[PDB]
Amino acid sequence: WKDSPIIEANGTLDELTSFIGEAKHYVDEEMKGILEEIQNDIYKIMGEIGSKGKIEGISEERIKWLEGLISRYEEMVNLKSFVLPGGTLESAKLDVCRTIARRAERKVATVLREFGIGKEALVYLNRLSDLLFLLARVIEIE
Amino acid sequence: SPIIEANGTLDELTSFIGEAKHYVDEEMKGILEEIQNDIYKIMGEIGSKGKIEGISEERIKWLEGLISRYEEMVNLKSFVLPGGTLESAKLDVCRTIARRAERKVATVLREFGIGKEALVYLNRLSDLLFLLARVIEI
Amino acid sequence: DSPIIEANGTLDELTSFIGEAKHYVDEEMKGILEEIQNDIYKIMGEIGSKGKIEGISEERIKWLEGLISRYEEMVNKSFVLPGGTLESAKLDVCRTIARRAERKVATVLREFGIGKEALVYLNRLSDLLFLLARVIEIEKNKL
Ligand SMILES: [Mg+2]
Ligand SMILES: [Mg+2]
Repeated sequence: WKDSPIIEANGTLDELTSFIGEAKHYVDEEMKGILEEIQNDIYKIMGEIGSKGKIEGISEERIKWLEGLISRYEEMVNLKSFVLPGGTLESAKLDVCRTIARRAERKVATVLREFGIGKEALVYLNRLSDLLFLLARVIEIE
Repeated sequence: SPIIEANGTLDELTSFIGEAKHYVDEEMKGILEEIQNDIYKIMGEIGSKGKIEGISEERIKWLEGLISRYEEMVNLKSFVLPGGTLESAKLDVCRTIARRAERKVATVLREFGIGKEALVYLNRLSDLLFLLARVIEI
Repeated sequence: DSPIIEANGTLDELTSFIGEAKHYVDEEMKGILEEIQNDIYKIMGEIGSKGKIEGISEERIKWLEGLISRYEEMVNKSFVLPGGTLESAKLDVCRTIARRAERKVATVLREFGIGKEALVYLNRLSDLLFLLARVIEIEKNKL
């Protein structure tokens, strides 16, 4: 039963990358590239969690990468306080991914809590939902 | 914990509805958008732990009105496999997430005493989503 | 009854996602997915009735294993990112939901003693969905 945090976390991360895998077919080339890099990061996070630390996880640089994109897109979005999900068919895909990332953050927080692993992964997922939110808004603007 | 899980699931619900609304007809799209508005109201109350006002009884009556309307259009409801059509499948997905949201809010109500109306709304919402899906297939 | 309620809710989510995904695959795969929906319907009946209603037969599991063996000859599985194509992405999504369902049913078997065959079916179902996703990508690459 002690592995539940591990199994639940990876199951949710798997759901996350699979939904991102679907969403990437609804965005432009640049955004698809960003989303595939994120799938790469999730792959690394799952490796660490699934191996209970035996396999290296993500770098701190991956967190800064997200933050850089967040700063960039934040500049393009005016209204961010009162918006309902899915302004467009395409942005709806990103909002769905956004909600899964938030659920993944929670599952990973638990893993860190009981195994001390996923420290960088937790912060990465926190920022990931922020970025997915902005990407959805940008798609609606563009 | 219950508060976080509930709003996370409600967020999931409105997001999936936000996706499904682009596959239904004009009338249903409007209905789904109003539902997103209601979910927003529900998330406000749960997320503020009661400080912010939630949905009104009128919203529940609104769903019930729609349920009554679509009920008279559906003959077969007992034995149906989800997704007869792409659009109805989208709604069936929303229906299952709504049912999950109902359970999460149920916990918030028992542990925080908030969300009584929201619980009823979500109960009726899944009934409506079921009917909308069957109507589309009809 | 939470395990029962939780399991059927997730199974309902599973067949609903499969019902959506079936509109994206070819005729042969669509038929396979609809048979899977039928199997999930049977699993839900057993769980929802706490055993009163008969569940799936061992033959259904054998059915999945047969399809798994088949596709195992076409897929050579590691180091692949989900959703190579929109179609395969839909299947990958179903695969993850199936894995969640498996866990929910495991709890039911544990606490109620029902769903033994269902647990194995769900375990194997995710393996099949994974192969179906890979096959779609492989066939697309060839062209
Ligand atoms: Mg944030
Ligand atoms: Mg009901």
